[PDB]
Amino acid sequence: RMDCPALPPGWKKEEVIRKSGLSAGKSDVYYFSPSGKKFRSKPQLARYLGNTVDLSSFDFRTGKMM
Amino acid sequence: KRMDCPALPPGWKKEEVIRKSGLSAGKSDVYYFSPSGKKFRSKPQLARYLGNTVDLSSFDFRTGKMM
DNA sequence: GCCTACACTCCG
DNA sequence: CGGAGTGTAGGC
Repeated sequence: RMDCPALPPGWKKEEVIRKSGLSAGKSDVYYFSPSGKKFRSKPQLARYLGNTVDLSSFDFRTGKMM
Repeated sequence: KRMDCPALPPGWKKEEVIRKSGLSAGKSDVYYFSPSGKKFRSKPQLARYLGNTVDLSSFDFRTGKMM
């Protein structure tokens, strides 16, 4: 859970390696709000942040604007 | 629908799926299934699997017909 | 400009 | 972690 400096304050990001199976070696990226709720996708996070914030160019995987 | 593909060996089936949203909403993707149910998504993948048991040179992946 | 082919997301 | 469903680079 590394702080995510691109987002508003309190946010963290984590990456977790897949350990077996066909996709072994790939990873999943998670975000955690201030509240601490977990986010697993761009649409999910963009819904939660709402018309509050525009993440069109937000790269979910890297946590940077692209 | 999984349709028999008569030009492939017995039991092989083809299914066409319409994309429901995004950049290519309305376009389709074509998939093949082996007799056991293994899914294939391209001509070179299907040709690699079958090897010399079929000649796919003239096989139109999209329509499932020899030309 | 359109298509194949395959990588990747997203959510179960 | 799987895999249907979509993104898209590169060939043509």
